[PDB]
Amino acid sequence: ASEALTMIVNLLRSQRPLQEPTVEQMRAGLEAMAQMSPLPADVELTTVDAGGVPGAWVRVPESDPDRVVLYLHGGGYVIGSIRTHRDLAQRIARAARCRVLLIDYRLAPEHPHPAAVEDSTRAYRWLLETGSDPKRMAIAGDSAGGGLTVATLVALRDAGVPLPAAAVCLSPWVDLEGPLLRMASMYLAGQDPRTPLAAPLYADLRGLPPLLIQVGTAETLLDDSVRLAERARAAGVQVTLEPWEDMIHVWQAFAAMLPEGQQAIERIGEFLRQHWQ
Ligand SMILES: O=C(O)c1ccccc1C1c2ccc(O)cc2Oc2cc(O)ccc21
Ligand SMILES: O=C(O)c1ccccc1C1c2ccc(O)cc2Oc2cc(O)ccc21
Repeated sequence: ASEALTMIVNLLRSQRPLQEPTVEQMRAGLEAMAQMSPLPADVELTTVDAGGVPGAWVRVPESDPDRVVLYLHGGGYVIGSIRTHRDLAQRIARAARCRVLLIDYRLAPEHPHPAAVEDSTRAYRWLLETGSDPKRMAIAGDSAGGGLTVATLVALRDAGVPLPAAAVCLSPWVDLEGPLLRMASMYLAGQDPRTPLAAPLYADLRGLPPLLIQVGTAETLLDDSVRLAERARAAGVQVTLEPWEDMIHVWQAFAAMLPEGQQAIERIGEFLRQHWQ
């Protein structure tokens, strides 16, 4: 609805994806677009070994150090890094007044399912080991990271690990079968595309903590979020589904230039601070 949206949409077209790019071109591409994004000078970054998963603490002046979001970046389980999602991480840290742990979870096709879930559960387990309180923790992720957020909560529940206070899905990708089909292939490596921890639309969602789903009405993954909300609510999960009118896929990533992007992130901050008390 804002004019900034039309400017974002034109920019995404202007980066014409005509030739089908290799995985390496896609990684280097996304890594370059992210280095052009300025990181505010009050953002403190600390690299860490999160129990055998490489990670980075994102901290800002107003971060409460006892509140933690484990943030799982999207990129079709193929693309993305601790560098590509630092701006989203630093904005969630401000709005939610918390530390964010970004993790460099193993990517396909080099490391197929269930490697991503093994890394996300391990990093969560490591936060507990090192003194983080589940009632002051959340898991959040965008697109593939949004599906991995759900897969992680299921895998943790099934292993008897204490679940966090809340979770946040930004335009989650939870149905691997329906561009993203090829990234689905690379993640699955022959496995059934309704594998519960790969496609958590088929997972048992009972006992998950309060779940915020932010999705745009102008995105092909609208139905993933709607079906997720239905399955979660049928399983007795406290779901908040926010469909944002006319918003595109992970519009929150454009928060620097899109008022709806910064508004969505302030809402993420509110949801988290509400469930932390
Ligand atoms: O969607 C993608 O796979 C992709 C591919 C190349 C560059 C950037 C992206 C996007 C992207 C990658 C990772 C991620 O976690 C989120 C993400 O979000 C978007 C959103 C867009 O509207 C527009 C594009 C992307
Ligand atoms: O959330 C948990 O800590 C958890 C994790 C795995 C299995 C069961 C639980 C729950 C749980 C564990 C111990 C306990 O003393 C209370 C408890 O309560 C709940 C309540 C839920 O809504 C949903 C889940 C749990």
